[PDB]
Amino acid sequence: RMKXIEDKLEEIXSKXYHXENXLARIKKLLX
Amino acid sequence: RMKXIEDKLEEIXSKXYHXENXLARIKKLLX
Amino acid sequence: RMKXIEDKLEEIXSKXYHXENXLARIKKLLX
Amino acid sequence: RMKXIEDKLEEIXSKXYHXENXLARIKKLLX
Repeated sequence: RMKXIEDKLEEIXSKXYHXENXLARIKKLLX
Repeated sequence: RMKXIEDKLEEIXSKXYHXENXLARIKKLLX
Repeated sequence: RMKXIEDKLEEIXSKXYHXENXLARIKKLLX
Repeated sequence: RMKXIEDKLEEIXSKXYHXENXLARIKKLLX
C-alpha cells in the first residue's frame, strides 16, 4: 500500500530521468 | 484513500505516455 | 496526511495542464 | 511512510521547476 506507492513514486522519479534526457535530445536537435 | 492515491499515480503514469509521445511530436517537427 | 497527499496529486495533475499547454507553446513555435 | 511520500511529492513538485525552466531553455532556443 505505502511501499508498493513509494516504489510508483521511485517509476515517476524514472520518468522525470527520461523528462530530462527527452529535453536534453531536443536541446542538443536545436545546440 | 490508498487505492483511489495509487489509481492518481496510475493518471500520472497516462501523463508521463502523453510527456513521451508530446516530445516524440516535437522530435519527429525537428527529425 | 492522505488528503493533504491526494490534494499534492491534484498540484501535479496542474503541472501535467501547464506540461501539455509548454508543449502545445513549443509545437505551435515549430506549427 | 506518509511524510517521507509527501516529502517524494515535494522532489516531484523540484522536477515540475526544472519541466518549466527545460521548456522556458527550449522556448528562449526557438524566442
